[PDB]
Amino acid sequence: SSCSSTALSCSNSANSDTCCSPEYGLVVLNMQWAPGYGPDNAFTLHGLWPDKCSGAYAPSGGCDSNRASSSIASVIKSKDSSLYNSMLTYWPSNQGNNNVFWSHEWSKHGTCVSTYDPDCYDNYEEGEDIVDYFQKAMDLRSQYNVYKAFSSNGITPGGTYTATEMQSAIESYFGAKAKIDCSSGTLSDVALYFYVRGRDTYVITDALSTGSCSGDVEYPTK
Repeated sequence: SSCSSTALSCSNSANSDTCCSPEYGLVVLNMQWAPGYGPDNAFTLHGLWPDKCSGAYAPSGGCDSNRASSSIASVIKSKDSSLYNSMLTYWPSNQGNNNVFWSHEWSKHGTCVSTYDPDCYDNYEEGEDIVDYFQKAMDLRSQYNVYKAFSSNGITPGGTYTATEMQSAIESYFGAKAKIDCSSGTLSDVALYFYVRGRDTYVITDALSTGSCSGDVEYPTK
């Protein structure tokens, strides 16, 4: 009875049961501002990537080949219609091929979250782990609203802002530095770094890099 909840990944208190404390203890939530994809008032998801505590990446081919998949859109569609519909809105592939995008994120990163290993479920049915993972990430993109962090500090779409004011809004709103990346001086992605308390309560921590945005950054309308 229990999954030891004060356990914090990357600390002297992580319990060795990889079903109750993630093996890749440092996780980054990568969200992007792609014009033409998702709501006007929201960053959409790129992925939830588990990393080593030193920030080193996990195996580039994922961590469970037997669990890799190139059919993630029909697996989610059949296990959960609502989760499939939310993903079309909040996790669109900015390259017009959702199934290849979601299959890559599941295979390379999803297999590396040990709390969703099938041996952790006391009564497992196929596809349980996949839905837990896509749902945990969607929830985090919702709960960590970067668009609200910027607007509340007067940074809205369709303006030129300084990278410096952008970091203060993320820093003051969430209490941690994020990795803000630009492409040709236009904002493109924002990533938030985390630690896990117990099985899956994310605790934010400072990004291990402030990112490529520097100077005046354009924040376009979607």
